[PDB]
Order: sequence, then structure tokens, then C-alpha cells
Amino acid sequence: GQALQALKMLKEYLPSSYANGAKDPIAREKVHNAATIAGIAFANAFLGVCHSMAHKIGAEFHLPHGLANALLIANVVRYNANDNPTKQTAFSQYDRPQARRRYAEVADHLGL
Amino acid sequence: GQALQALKMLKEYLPSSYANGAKDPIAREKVHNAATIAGIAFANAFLGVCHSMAHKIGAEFHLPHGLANALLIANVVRYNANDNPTKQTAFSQYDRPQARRRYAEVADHLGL
Repeated sequence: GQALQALKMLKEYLPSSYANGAKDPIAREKVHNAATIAGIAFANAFLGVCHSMAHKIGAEFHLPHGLANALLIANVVRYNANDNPTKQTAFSQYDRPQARRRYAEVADHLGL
Repeated sequence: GQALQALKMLKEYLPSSYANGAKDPIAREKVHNAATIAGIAFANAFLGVCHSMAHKIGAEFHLPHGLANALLIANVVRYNANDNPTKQTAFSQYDRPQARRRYAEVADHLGL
């Protein structure tokens, strides 16, 4: 619920707050709350492989968190961009039918 | 977030659980969780006029809760079905721009 909420609500206020601030004391607190909601979200759902992997890239090259992973996300979902490679997957058809569908739900859920 | 979640997720499992149970030990716990999520929701957002009003209808005629209001919701939103009656509204254009839009967001958000 609130993961979807934060994702939906961020797409408008990122460009504004990035361009505008503090001239826009609207988007800034909005994205602040959105980040807090994200923290609510993965407080129970653990992180993805990209996250610790970016921990690492930041680790050796002193790169800050937050953008190191931001350089990765793309290929990451392309790794998830799979129809049915049953090479190493475990218990696939139990609770997680297919990530692709989930992503598409996100897409149309933005109306993208 | 989770209000939208419960609303979205209920529309499928109500007809099934109503028709099927206990033959369907899927929809029943699903709607159970949905109700719990609803309780999460209005735990901070207070009730609507229909709710206490249905409290009353149940009160005099010994009618059970849950269906008394269920006989009302229709006209209720038709009461909210207003473009701009500034007859008794207070502080309208502050945080709540228009309920109609919110309802339409629900509609397309179901894809209705």
C-alpha cells in the first residue's frame, strides 16, 4: 500500500523540488514524507541485491550511498526482466508468480 | 495507501467468499486481512456522517451494524456528488480541493 503510495506521489515532486527549493516549500516536505514512507515500507520487506551491492561500490571508492545504487537500478530490473529462466530459481510458483506482471502493475498503476 | 490497498483487493474476494466458504480457504482470510487493514486505515482518519447515522438506525430498530450503513452509502456519495455548493462548506480550497476528483481517482484506480 504505502510503497505504491510513495512511488506514485514522488514522480511529481522530485523534478520540482530538485529545481525548486527553498522557493517551493511544498515539494520538499512532500518528498521528505515520501522517504519516511519508504522507510516504513522496507522496514518489513528486506533489501534487494542491488542495495548491498551498492553498499560495496560505495565502500571501496568512497562513493556516497543513494547514487551508487541509482546507477544500477536499470540493469537490475533487466536482470529481473525474465520470462521463465528456471536455472537457479527456488519455489517460484508458490507466492511470487512473476515479477514482470508486478512491474506492469506498477506501470499501468502510474498509467505509464 | 493501505485504504486503497484494501479497497482494491476486496473487489475480487467478496463474491467468492460470499459464494464459497469454507470451500475457499483463500478469499475468507483475504477479506479478513482486508478488514484489519481497513481498521488500520480509519484508526487515524475518523468516521463519516453515514457511520454514526447508521449507528442510530441500528439503535432504534435493533438493526445490525454493517448493513444499516450499507443501505446508505449510495445516497451518501450523491450528497458528496457536488461541483461547488458553497452554502455551508468551510475552508474548502485549503487541503481538500474536490472530493469528486478523489472518487474518480478511485474509479480509474480500479480501472472502473
